[PDB]
Amino acid sequence: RAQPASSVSINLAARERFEQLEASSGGRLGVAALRTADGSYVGYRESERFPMCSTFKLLAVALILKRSMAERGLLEERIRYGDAQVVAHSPVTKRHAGGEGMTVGELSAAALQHSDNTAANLLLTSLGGPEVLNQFALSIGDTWFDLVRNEPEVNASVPGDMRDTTSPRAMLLDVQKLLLADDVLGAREREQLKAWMLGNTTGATRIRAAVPAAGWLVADNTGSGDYGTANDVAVVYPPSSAPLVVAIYFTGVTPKETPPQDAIVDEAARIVFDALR
Repeated sequence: RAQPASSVSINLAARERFEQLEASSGGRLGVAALRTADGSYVGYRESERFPMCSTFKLLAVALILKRSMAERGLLEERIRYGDAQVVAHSPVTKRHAGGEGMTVGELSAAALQHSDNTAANLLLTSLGGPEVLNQFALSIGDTWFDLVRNEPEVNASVPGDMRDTTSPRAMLLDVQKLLLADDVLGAREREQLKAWMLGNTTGATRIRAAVPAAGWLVADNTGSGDYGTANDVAVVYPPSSAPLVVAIYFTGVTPKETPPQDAIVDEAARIVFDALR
């Protein structure tokens, strides 16, 4: 797509800042960000593969929402599961194992608002597994998304492992297509997906931490993993402005036990907001 002349210059200036941040970081940084009003854009390693961690759950919930347009009551279907299926970082689903279960819509909310790993797994199984989700990615024009495992193994983020990866640009394009265009999801479904992502509670140290002033909203999707891995993909709603789309992936710090480098994602988002101001 086209961009204003200013965007070409600003992207070069942003790239120098991203290079310096990455050089300090111990790892590898990937960014794609778009100002939808005019097409201004910044990219850094935008077509490299990064571990998705649980950011795959955006496509999983989107596919279920697409199917719910024809399958009435899909979101009300109840799924039951045992304690043995409750994996790490499952703050909602751990309360409803056994006879009670959760509906598909409740699982979608838990996955998108609390990064509930078991919820993501249950939705992935419900839709038909990783290969079916990859086919959905391809159907929306995403040739990079490549899910192989489920949680917690997807979060392993081993440096050099290309399984369970996507690119920042591919995810940016997916966020735009699923939330800001009408070719995949209907208007009510886009609104529900947006409402779930606006209510995410796991993003306070990432893109949300970088917003420059009060009055901004962020509809995001985080992922976290081993080797310092911290990701955040979002639509950002600035005051009196058309939306921005921001996809940040960061990974690859040894040792394995390095915690997600949220502060790097925060700073990358600050560079983005400066470039797109």
